[PDB]
Amino acid sequence: GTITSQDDNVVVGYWHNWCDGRGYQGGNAPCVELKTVNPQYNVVNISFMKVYDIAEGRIPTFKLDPTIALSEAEFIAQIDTLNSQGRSVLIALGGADAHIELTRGDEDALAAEIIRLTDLYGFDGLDIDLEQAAITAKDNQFVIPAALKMVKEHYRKTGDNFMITMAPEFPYLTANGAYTPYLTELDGYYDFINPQFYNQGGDGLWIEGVGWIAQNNDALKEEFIYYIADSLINGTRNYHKIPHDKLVFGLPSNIDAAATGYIQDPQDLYKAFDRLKAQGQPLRGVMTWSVNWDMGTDAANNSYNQQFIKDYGNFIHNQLPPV
Ligand SMILES: [Ca+2]
Ligand code: NA
Repeated sequence: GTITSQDDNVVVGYWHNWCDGRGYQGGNAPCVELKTVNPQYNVVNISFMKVYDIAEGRIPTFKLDPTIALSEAEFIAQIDTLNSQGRSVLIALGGADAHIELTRGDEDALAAEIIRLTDLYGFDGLDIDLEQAAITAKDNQFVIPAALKMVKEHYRKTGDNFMITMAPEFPYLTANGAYTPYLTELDGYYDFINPQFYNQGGDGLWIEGVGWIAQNNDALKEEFIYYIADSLINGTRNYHKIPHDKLVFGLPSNIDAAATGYIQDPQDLYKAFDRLKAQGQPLRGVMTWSVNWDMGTDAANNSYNQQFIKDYGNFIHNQLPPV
């Protein structure tokens, strides 16, 4: 269809193209139809575009998992509903064991497949979410940016903003870290970055007056959020700069969705976000792995009962728009 783009604040949630994933604390994440996803997720990321079978070759694609029991046509129409509600639906390129190892030249074909998928299913953009091994694999750092420049240009002809987002793990965002080529090559092209502030154990940063602030330290959660974001939006403390109106804070829905990084007390985030707002640099929103985890069960089959979006949806949607 057309591109449904986002000009305001966002709550981003990832969508599993599989059923009954097992959690880090023994819980379960079911497959769900798009239509069931909470409306306050105004960007939903279909996970994942990848290589399904090497017989098909090196270029990744998307195949709707049949175990979900949703026809390709129904799926397409659910996308159309989300668009009529003004919500976006992106394709997330990558994930674990995606086998994305592209060679120079591949960008033509990759641009072409992204466009095809976009016209077929009515996606509005694409999220780069490479696994660790894919970040610096073969020519990925050249090919993927180059393809997406061509996709962005294609949709400009007809006045559309094909969204481009990224979900780097945060330690790769140091100055001249492994993700810097993706950022630099696509500066001017990307809508916003939603880094993963989870699954990195005791990585973090040092702050004079406070000390060592780790991503897995609940006692210091308020400071972690504030200082890491402050560092990114200002380009200080040896972090590569991401403007504040283009930074989205990525988090786990609950303790089953990631091993570390879950926020026990939402007030830590609320406060940090107000320090950032009051210094004249409000963030663009939050992100979560994942909607399926927000709608899932712990290891005794109690429902997580949409706790993440309960904690953050109104907070974020009732903030003033970005400039
Ligand atoms: Ca922390
Ligand atoms: Na669309």
